[PDB]
Amino acid sequence: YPDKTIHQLFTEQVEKTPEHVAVVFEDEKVTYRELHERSNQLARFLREKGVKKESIIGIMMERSVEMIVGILGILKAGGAFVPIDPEYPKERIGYMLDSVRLVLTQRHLKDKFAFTKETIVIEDPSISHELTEEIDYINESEDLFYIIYTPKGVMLEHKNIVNLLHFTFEKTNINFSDKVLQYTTCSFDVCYQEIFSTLLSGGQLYLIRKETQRDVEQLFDLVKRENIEVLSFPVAFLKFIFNEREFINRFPTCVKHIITAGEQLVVNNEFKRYLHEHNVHLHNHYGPSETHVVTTYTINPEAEIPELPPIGKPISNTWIYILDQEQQLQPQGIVGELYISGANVGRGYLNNQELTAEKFFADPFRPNERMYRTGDLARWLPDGNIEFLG
Repeated sequence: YPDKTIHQLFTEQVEKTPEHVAVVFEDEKVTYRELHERSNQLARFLREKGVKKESIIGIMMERSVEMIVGILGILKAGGAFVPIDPEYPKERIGYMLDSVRLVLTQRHLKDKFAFTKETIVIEDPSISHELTEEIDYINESEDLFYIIYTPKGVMLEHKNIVNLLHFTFEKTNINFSDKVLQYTTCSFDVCYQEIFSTLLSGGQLYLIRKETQRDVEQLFDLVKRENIEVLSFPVAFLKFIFNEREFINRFPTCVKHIITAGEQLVVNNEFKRYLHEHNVHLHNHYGPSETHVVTTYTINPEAEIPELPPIGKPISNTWIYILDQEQQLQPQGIVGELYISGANVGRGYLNNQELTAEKFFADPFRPNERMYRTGDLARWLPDGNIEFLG
């Protein structure tokens, strides 16, 4: 996998497809050059305001093209971002401003919260006066990418997310270069899997308003008009869809790939019928915020479809151990605790490494590697797939 940062790889994609549409938001359609230049201006502004290597920058925006520019600008300037839901209670916000240099937000959210930290608005007209030319990137692969809160601030490096994305490009044929729906809320780690696997493969990232994301009828229809062929929904969403006859009827049928994560996936007969009927590839993904997605399982729609599909096998440069309470390996079929090692393992919990010492270990079998203890229970299947239980 490339020893590159997310913004470095994004820049190389702008070189390949500068005039291709990168982001679609209702009326607004933004090209890769537009997205690159606008985030370049913000990155210059952010560095002018003190953003340096590995600076922790809070970002709180609604679903918008401005959010995409903000994330890219924060990474280009050299820092890591902390996603904050604008719908969260303003005491819950204060938790996330822990050790944050400044807050990048929008006009109305600068009003709503009156932060206890330095605040930059994306609509600031000073930003648009900065140079749209490229900049010198200052980050290495192991630099922090974001800090996501679950409340503990989970730290993930550029290396971890790049490895998952590189496996997605090299070892799967999900057409991320086509139109992809950005469904997941910005406070979840899957949201950035949707955003950057599309942006780093030349595809069209389709953003939606908060109300469209909550309107199932409006959502399925937008996929139909725009022919969005890659969909990403939580497991609970798919269970909700295929328990209602009304929604099964309206579910888009010419989608090429559906990616899902969350609790154990349950595929009832109508869901099984849907996948077989329309040749839709359902991908089961697993991973905690500390390591992101590390195992995948793609349901073959032409074979028999398991009603409880496994979470699959480790992605490249990732090793999975099912250990006992003494961290000894369990034989196939014996329930144990999931441990994750390899390139995806993050840096730990922000400003709390007593908890990090409890959850992050050295790999006893691969001494160079970092190991993370998930607390989830699983079984090795005889075919090498992992059965996720809890």
